[PDB]
Amino acid sequence: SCPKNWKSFSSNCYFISTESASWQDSEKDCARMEAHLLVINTQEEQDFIFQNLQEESAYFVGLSDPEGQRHWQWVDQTPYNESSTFWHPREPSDPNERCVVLNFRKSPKRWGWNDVNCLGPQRSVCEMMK
Ligand SMILES: [Ca+2]
Ligand SMILES: [Ca+2]
Repeated sequence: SCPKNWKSFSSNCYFISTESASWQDSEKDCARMEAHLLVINTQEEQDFIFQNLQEESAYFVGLSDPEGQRHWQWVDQTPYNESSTFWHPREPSDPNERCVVLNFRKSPKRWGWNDVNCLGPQRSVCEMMK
């Protein structure tokens, strides 16, 4: 049911970016395709998308702290559940890193979340509801 070049999971469709852009330009691009940036709700959704990423690249996610107050918000305005997050050790790390990416670290090997700069172009993941 999903369009061309979109992975399928549950009742949604997910696009794994190859081009890089800023966080807002990435959300605008997901909106052009009638979607939003990735909003991770269940661990089954999280492990599915880790499986489909370049381990050597970071991927933008619809979680941001626009004020720097460490008040993380999903773009679909669903509640942020602190205890069920996938942060790497020591992250979040910088109040000026206000945008969340998925990235694979090498020692020890782990998939997780990391806060990075928002203007610095990265890859992205769009979530489209079907
Ligand atoms: Ca989701
Ligand atoms: Ca960081």
